[PDB]
Amino acid sequence: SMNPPPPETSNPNKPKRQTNQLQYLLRVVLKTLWKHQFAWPFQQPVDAVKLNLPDYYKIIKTPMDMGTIKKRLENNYYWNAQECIQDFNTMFTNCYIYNKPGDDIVLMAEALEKLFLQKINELPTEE
Ligand SMILES: Cc1nnc2n1-c1ccc(Cl)cc1C(c1ccccc1)=NC2
Repeated sequence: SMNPPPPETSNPNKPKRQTNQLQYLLRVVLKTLWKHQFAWPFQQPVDAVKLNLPDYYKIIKTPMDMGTIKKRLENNYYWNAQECIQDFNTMFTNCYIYNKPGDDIVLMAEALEKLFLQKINELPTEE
């Protein structure tokens, strides 16, 4: 069995910014989710080999995880907040696509996503 390469977290020719919204996404949104008791399955790419999920990357073609997001934020990979918001949403959606309602991992994603939504509700106006 084989995992795909992870999502990129470095691309020197991609234009980059550090906006106040991006800073909030790191200091508030990412930090809040990362410390949560349910963060651990989301803190790195899905290891389909170790988890014995050989169909995961047959079904999930746009993988995303908070490890990747954390690196992207810390390494100023993004141009805007929407890019990062999309990554979080891709992570949650993938979980729901792959798994079944009421599965433990879905309950975990839902708890994290509730917090995500509460924090992005107060994304600051771009300064
Ligand atoms: C994210 C994600 N999306 N689907 C899966 N995951 C996981 C990723 C990493 C780990 Cl260690 C477990 C799971 C688990 C998992 C299952 C029950 C409780 C905790 C994690 N399920 C497969």
